[PDB]
Amino acid sequence: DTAILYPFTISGNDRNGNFTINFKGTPNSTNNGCIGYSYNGDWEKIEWEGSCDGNGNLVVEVPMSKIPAGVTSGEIQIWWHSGDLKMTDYKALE
Ligand SMILES: OC[C@H]1O[C@@H](O[C@H]2[C@H](O)[C@@H](O)[C@H](O[C@H]3[C@H](O)[C@@H](O)[C@H](O)O[C@@H]3CO)O[C@@H]2CO)[C@H](O)[C@@H](O)[C@@H]1O
Repeated sequence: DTAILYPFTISGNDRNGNFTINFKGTPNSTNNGCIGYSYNGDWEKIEWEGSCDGNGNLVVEVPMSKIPAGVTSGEIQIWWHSGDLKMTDYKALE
């Protein structure tokens, strides 16, 4: 079914560590999606995928260095979720 989009905001200048996204979902599910943002007038996507563990938790990490400096916002997208999946929270962490 339908893609789920979550607007995010980050530092435009701090590129230390990892964009860290926590999802809660059906235990043992498969899921995938992206982080999407505009840079230089163009839409760019960094894909993620992962399975929820036995507790229904999924942590996705994307290194910050993959996102150009000067980008401060975009969308976390869920594309495929075998069961249920929600994004509970995100931040840049080291
Ligand atoms: O095929 C993968 C999935 O694609 C989903 O569509 C998303 C596109 O992949 C994504 O590029 C597009 O991005 C938008 C963004 O949401 C918007 O704010 C910006 O203004 O423009 C971008 C488009 O250039 O978002 C869509 C989600 O709406 C499908 O919905 C999904 O079924 C499919 O698996």
